[PDB]
Amino acid sequence: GAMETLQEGSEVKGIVKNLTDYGAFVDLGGVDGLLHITDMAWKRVKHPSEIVNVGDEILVKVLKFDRDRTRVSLGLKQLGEDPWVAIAKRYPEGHKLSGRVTNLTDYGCFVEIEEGVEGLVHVSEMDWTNKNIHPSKVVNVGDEVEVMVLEIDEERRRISLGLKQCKANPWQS
Repeated sequence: GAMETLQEGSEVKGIVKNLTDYGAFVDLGGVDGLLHITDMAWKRVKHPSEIVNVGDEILVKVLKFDRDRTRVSLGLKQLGEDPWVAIAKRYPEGHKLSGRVTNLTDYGCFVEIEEGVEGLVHVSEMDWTNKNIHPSKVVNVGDEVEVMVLEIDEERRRISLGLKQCKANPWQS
């Protein structure tokens, strides 16, 4: 059960016998496969020990291969379906969703939609008064709020939301 008959996209279990700061190494039973840290999950994994430890037998998917057959690339997120690929069918543009500001910038506010999904609201569509108003005047990190889908880039892995879509119209009293 190794490079012997394995081919990209195949699913095989291996033993994580080594953990580096850029990835890890799995034993396919006579050959080591490099699992890049960024392939341990859909999120931003910082260390492989977070997801898997030495001497553990997990089910990885072959992503790539070395020059001819020798070494291989493994993954630990392709074993499931990424939430962003279906994000378009879950909640496309126009859908109302409740997020929470996790980060604040000078050009907008970042809002986490869910575990692994984080969108961004531009200063232009977060208030009605200005276009470049500081997002701190509108919201703060930790404030749970509602937003509407404006643009999702599943490829660039970045999401766009609108806050004003959940705000009150000034021409009403």
